[PDB]
Amino acid sequence: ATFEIVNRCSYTVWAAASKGDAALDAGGRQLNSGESWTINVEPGTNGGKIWARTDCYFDDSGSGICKTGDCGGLLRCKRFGRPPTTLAEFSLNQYGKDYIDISNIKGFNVPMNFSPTTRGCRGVRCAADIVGQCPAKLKAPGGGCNDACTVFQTSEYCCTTGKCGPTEYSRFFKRLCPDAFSYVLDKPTTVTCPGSSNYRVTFCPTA
Repeated sequence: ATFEIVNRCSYTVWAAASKGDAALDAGGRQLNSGESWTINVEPGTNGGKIWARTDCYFDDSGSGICKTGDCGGLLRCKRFGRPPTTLAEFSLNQYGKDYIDISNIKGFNVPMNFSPTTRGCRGVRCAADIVGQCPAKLKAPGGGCNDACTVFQTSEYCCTTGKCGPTEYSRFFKRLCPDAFSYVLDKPTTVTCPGSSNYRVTFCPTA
């Protein structure tokens, strides 16, 4: 499957793509404002994620630090990134179907649109100003808006027992972005697409 990753933000982001134990394609790349990066993701990939990282410094060996989404200090991510990270999530060719979603379960750093470039399903978007509106206790100094599990580490926020309800904090993410997961047991906003669809992830889709 082909993913075009487009940075429409006015600032540079460092895109990342991983399935948790391995990079997807190169795993990460700088995207200046306007730049597009096309990656190929193997069919049948389960649990892939794409996200943006902000305010990164890397040396010539690809080692460094980012203020949001850092994946162990590497330009080319092999693992998932440190919250807060708006997440494009996908499982491909699962019994003939692709499944995509946007998740705020690990917080929010960059607005995002996640849309198919082929026919047969709708896209999803979380483009509200969540950082600007972020509750005081969830604000991340590096930028972005943390989820409550990351901040407070309770069974309720993290849904550790498999039973949990919405919270004041999850309802904040849900109010601004209804089409993104706001907590683990949120009513699913997953979109079902034809197997082997292709996609575009756009950072800062509106502004």
